[PDB]
Amino acid sequence: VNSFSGYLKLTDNVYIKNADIVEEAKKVKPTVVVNAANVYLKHGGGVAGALNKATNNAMQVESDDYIATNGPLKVGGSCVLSGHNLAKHCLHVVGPNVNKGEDIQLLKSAYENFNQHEVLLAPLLSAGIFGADPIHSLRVCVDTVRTNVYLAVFDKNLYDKLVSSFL
Ligand SMILES: OC[C@H](Nc1ncnc2[nH]ccc12)[C@@H]1CCc2ccccc21
Repeated sequence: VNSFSGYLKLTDNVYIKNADIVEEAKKVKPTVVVNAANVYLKHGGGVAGALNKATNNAMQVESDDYIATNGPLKVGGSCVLSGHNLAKHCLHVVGPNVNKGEDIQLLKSAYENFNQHEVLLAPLLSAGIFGADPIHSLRVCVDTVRTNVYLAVFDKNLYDKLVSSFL
């Protein structure tokens, strides 16, 4: 039993809600919140900008030190950093940005990172300003993640579309 509230069960291990991941994190303080990151951990907009702003830019400061030491992530890759005031940990996961010309097959690789964590609060990877088909992202999530994932989808209209079209 966990403290996630009001989620619609989709499969054995995947749950979904129409919510801002930042607000879900502020309320639940999960062990792991997933950021929809880019390879440079430059948290400008979307999920990343919203999470970072909620940390008063501490996420960005920590991320800049990470990159200075380790260099960029891979598309499809991840790193674990602090969750600051939002969660114990933040799993920064890089889904392909098809507006940047990146390979959609890497979306499965991106979701595989979730399997290293028993429970996660996560956004829909590669959706939104990352440009991919959100129905596709949800399908890849369900078919790839085996651990318990609570998906927060900000946009009400797309949430309604995601639920109504889910197979
Ligand atoms: O609603 C669309 C959804 N954005 C969010 N989902 C949940 N909490 C959120 N809080 C702020 C935004 C946001 C998709 C998922 C990945 C991504 C990256 C950039 C923009 C949009 C998106």
